[PDB]
Amino acid sequence: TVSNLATMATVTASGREVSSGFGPELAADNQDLPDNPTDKSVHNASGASRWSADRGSGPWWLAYEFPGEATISSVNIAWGNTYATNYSIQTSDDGSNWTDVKTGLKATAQAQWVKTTFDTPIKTRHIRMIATTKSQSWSLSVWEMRTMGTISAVATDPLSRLTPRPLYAQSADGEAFELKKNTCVSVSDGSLLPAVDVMRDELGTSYGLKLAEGTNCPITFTLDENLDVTGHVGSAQSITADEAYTIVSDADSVTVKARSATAGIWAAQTLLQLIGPWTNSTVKLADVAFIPAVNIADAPRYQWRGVLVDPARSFYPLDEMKQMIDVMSAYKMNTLHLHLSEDEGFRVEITNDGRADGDTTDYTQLAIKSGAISYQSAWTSNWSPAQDGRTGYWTQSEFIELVAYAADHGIAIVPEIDGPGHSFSLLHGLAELNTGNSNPKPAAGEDTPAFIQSAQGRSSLATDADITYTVLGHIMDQLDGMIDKGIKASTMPASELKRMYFHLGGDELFLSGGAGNKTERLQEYLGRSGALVKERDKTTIVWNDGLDAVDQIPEGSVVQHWTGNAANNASIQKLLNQRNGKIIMSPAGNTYFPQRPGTETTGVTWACGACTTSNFYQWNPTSSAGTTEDKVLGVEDALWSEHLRSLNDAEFLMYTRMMATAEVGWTQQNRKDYDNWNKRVGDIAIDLMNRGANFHKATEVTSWKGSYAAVDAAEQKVTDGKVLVGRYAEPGLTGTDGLSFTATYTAEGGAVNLPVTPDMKQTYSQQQLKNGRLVVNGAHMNSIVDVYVTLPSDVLAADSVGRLDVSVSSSTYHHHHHH
Ligand SMILES: CC(=O)N[C@H]1/C(=N/OC(=O)Nc2ccccc2)O[C@H](COS(=O)(=O)O)[C@@H](O)[C@@H]1O
Ligand SMILES: CC(=O)N[C@H]1/C(=N/OC(=O)Nc2ccccc2)O[C@H](COS(=O)(=O)O)[C@@H](O)[C@@H]1O
Ligand SMILES: [Ca+2]
Repeated sequence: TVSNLATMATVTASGREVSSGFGPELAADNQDLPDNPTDKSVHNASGASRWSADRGSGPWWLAYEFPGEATISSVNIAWGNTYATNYSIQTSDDGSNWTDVKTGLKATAQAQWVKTTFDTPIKTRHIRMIATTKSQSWSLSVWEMRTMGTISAVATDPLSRLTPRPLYAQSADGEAFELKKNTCVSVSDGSLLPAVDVMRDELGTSYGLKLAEGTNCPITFTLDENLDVTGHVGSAQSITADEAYTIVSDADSVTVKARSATAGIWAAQTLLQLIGPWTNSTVKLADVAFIPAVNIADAPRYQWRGVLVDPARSFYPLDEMKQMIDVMSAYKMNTLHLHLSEDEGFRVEITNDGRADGDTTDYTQLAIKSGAISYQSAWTSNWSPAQDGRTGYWTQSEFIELVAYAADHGIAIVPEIDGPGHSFSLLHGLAELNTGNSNPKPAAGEDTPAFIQSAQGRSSLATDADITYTVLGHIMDQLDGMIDKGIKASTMPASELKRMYFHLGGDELFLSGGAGNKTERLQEYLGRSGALVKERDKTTIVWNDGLDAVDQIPEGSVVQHWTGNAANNASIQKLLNQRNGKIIMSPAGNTYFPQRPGTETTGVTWACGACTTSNFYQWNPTSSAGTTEDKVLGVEDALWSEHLRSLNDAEFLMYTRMMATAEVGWTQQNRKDYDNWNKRVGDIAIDLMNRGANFHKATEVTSWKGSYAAVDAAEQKVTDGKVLVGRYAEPGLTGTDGLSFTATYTAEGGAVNLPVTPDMKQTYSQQQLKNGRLVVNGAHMNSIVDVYVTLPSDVLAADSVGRLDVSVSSSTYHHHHHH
């Protein structure tokens, strides 16, 4: 049973003819047309039950806000003596961002009912008529907009942004918690200060929040090694309680309990999402930050939630690695897998300190010789950038700082030194490694083999030579030492952050050719290498295509699955079922970021054609592995850098598909919903534009939205009356002309239109090609719009009195802001 929901709506319009009568609300009073409605004396009676709109260029719009979720079957509009000749009906969840539901609507006569039926009733909190053209110069006339449907009295859910989707979250009773400049934070333990620093690094710049450590503060962080959220874990659900946290907030207090220092950071990242997608603003905003009153109990399905980053094909400087860590942490990723060595590079300094007795190998040449090679454009005849890979390596100091920064964001480092294949950087770097059955051999009297095309995919370390395992052993110790120095500096506990795993690789031995005995090479190498890991009290990881050595690697070893169907992989099932192993899932088609993110893009096509956010979201790692939940550690995205030459171009591939993997890592199988996730991307995107992080503007995402934030104008330089008062964030702007910015000045003395200057440093571009080859940084997101007004002179030097009125209008966005 439907009804005209107009009578309980809060009505807004683009404007109105006269302040006296003909107000927008008179479209919403559910009154049947009067007798002789076309008569000037009926239509223009001072009390006629119709909206008379503003004049000017338009567009003219009439918007209803419903006290709840409306289910609308149809919209019936009784047009007056001036009718819309072109108009649309749009919905909004937030009241600022409008989506077309029906376009190409026309009235064709005065006092005419035009009925728009939805083939499926639409659920929304807002509906609006927007008209571009009308039948006369007279104000547009609406006797009635009847919105026929049912209302459900459900409030807006301020928990609706949280990604990943938490285990339990509900609104709590009362007003939200207001953050003031002096709001301090109390911690039960010093290992929770990294959680508070994460909040401080964002809220410091954005809202001017010091968040000083204090005693008896209204925001508390309590470490509780027994914190129990299993009350919220259904029979069909599964968690890793070590990363469990609860948040209970109200108008006076925010109470965080965390099972670990790691979960403290998770709790912090949830609070930052709740505050909103402007917390990473680079300018102090004018609006106050709120934490809504909520009740959260959260923990991740999977304990292993990672990204493989490959600097080996193309180096990433430390500052870029930090920028990836920030966004990994923001989505509660807890593992940074460093593929440090390849056929085309070694990316970390290894010194000659603390070698075994008898070991005179010069390890300094590894970085010196193989840090100065990279992926070669010329050895591709495709779309790959004209530029070779970035050369270089992290010094020991930088790598330690890399570890400390990861740790302070709750992310552990897992090193990979890939062998016995994908090992050419090791043979090119160390003369001593060129011995035994190593492939290829150096040329006559050359102590290292040449970096030439013929080496790629044919590398093998000497699986039969002692020196291979001596050198491997020394690299593991140096990595070990630098990671321990990294964690120490972090103040995070070694007991959470020191990941006792070493990744040996074992993938694609001799995929392009080589010297034969592929299986014998694998079994010997991963056997002996496996023992190096076991003796260092670590668990071995190998790629699934290395499980020729399934019997040789230690009991309880881990496979990282990436190629084929793990569920029907005999060697995977034997390791899981016969050798108490475990699995990390990185099936290419769901986790490999170089797989092109869309059919409009240029990139790798073999896994799916385009592996979209659907391919990254819509899979069950445990079912895909064909094993039981207990035997699945979790997941890893893979950033392989054959074709990657900048952070910007990496971020294009990483985002927002990484936020899908984060949800696969963390959220319960039965709380997964792709459409629900898809809806949350718009705010994810607003936060990314604030971070200055790039992302693919994927066509399957339907939640691309705009957002306005007032700037704290008192912190801004006035230059010639001109000052930054606002910022507008929307993915995909090729310019600002589609937006109309207006501002008015008034003091407590003297109404005056101020000149607005919208300033967007950069426009949105998709991938650009030159001579068939990807241009580096071709694909980039438009900037956030800096909204400047020019104040008059009389008001350039008037102390603050001056409240400002800023309006932003597009076909798909409207906001009026006031402070
Ligand atoms: C404020 C108002 O009522 N404006 C309406 C209007 N203005 O015209 C007059 O009121 N003028 C007038 C006419 C007769 C005697 C004395 C004065 O006319 C607009 C056009 O309406 S229509 O001809 O019926 O199409 C109307 O849209 C304005 O709201
Ligand atoms: C563990 C891993 O992924 N190894 C390499 C890799 N695997 O090779 C393939 O992708 N195989 C393949 C390629 C084309 C046709 C048929 C099979 O791929 C990584 C690159 O990933 S991708 O660009 O998304 O393909 C590579 O960097 C790894 O060394
Ligand atoms: Ca009416």
